[PDB]
Amino acid sequence: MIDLTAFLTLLRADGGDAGWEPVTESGAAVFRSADGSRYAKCVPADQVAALEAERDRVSWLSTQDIPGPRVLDWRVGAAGAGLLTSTVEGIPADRASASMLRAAWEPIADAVRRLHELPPEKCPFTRELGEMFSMARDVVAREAVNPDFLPEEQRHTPPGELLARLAPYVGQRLAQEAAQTVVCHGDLCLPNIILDPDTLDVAGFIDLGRLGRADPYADLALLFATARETWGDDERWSQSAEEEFAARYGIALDRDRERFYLHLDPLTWG
Repeated sequence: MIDLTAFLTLLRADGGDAGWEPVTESGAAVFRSADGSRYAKCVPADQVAALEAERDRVSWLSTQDIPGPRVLDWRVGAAGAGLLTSTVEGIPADRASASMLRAAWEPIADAVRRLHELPPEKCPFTRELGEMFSMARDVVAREAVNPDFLPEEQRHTPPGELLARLAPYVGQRLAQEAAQTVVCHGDLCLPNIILDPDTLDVAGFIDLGRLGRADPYADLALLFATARETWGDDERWSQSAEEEFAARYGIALDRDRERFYLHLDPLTWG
């Protein structure tokens, strides 16, 4: 159960009459102010370090010339913590029509490239494969994988078996990551890219709690898979979309490497 009352106590503490309401997981909850201008993410006591980690990522990114939220407040008590941030105004890219996403496609490549050009050795944060693979081992050990996050064809397969398909390739993928590390967003699905509703450029990134060094495919795999849902029955475009993104961003496609991250990601949540 989501600790609604404890979380709303934190959010109400300043007396602003902000009309905080939940909008949307493992005890964490996201709230929005009535005017739409502020968001809050709250977590129970045992998740505070992960939320503090997110706070730090948002605040650091605000110094990096990459568009994203600002931290407005950080609140803690016995029942957990709340992270209050500014809204990144615009339309989440998963809500874009296919033609809108197409209008934003090169702008997204360019905005992601800029993020991925931050010098990775200067980033305070990591989401490298050894950490992520260790997180998946833990989720799988806890039998906590949500099969709805898996690719359709995997949803009826024991997650320990899915993990075991990836385990032999950790070394190879670590070598690729070492050779081509970037500062990844860390959860680069379409919902986390906000588009300007008039220009269809990128307004900013949200949900930065996994930001850090990683192979760029940790991001590109999720972006491409979630955009494939938008391209739908348009087979001519769905067959070309990724090649053109890659050409604009400046990377060679590597489908095995992409698929590895596509398949790892769902095992890491929960």
